[PDB]
Amino acid sequence: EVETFAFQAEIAQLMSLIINTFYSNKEIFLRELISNSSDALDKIRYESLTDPSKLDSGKELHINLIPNKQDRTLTIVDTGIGMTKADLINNLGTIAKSGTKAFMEALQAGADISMIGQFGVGFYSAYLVAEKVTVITKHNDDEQYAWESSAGGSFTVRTDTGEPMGRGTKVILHLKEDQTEYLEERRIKEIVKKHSQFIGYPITLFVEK
Ligand SMILES: Cc1cn(-c2cc3c(c(CC(C)C)c2)C(=O)NCC3)c2c1C(=O)CC(C)(C)C2
Repeated sequence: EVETFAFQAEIAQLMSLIINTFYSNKEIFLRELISNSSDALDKIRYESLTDPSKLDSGKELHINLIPNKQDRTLTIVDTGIGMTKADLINNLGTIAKSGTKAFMEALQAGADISMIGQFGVGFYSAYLVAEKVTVITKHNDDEQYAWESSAGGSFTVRTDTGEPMGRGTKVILHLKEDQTEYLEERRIKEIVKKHSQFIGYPITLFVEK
């Protein structure tokens, strides 16, 4: 069963701005997604200090970058806290409402698209390079879910039928035809070195066979 939801008015407006604005510095999408993954990892690591059983679903705390030239997809895998059904539909969207409003007010006031992370809505920078984003997530307190959006004001949430994750999040970016440079080993290495060199978790770039 697939449930369809409309994005909050402010979010739909932000997504339209990210997709239609001419902005060449698209590489910032990777540091934003890596930062979300890093925050999820910080969360589970902190929680595990008072409750060690929170790591029964996996002890390894890492980030995996998986480019796929055949499928034209860039996958970001983390073994972070994951997201519940409530996080995907209500909680993160509620927090994102105030952040989006502030970011759009700042953009009008002279700020550029790269400052998106300061407003906590960095996830949506994925739409600078992706036509569709799929989020596979598993939190200790919930089942495995699949969130998906090609923008256009709506998103879908379904219980994931695929391979079990244990704990964490998989962000699958179905890249735009002209954004294939983000599938190149050399380009990903350069972006990670320039923007994510001090992330406190191992970042493993999966080389294509
Ligand atoms: C804000 C925001 C932030 N993120 C987001 C995106 C991600 C993660 C998190 C949680 C950590 C920051 C603790 C949040 C995460 O756990 N891993 C990478 C993807 C999303 C949003 C959304 O509005 C849509 C969403 C729920 C599909 C994803």
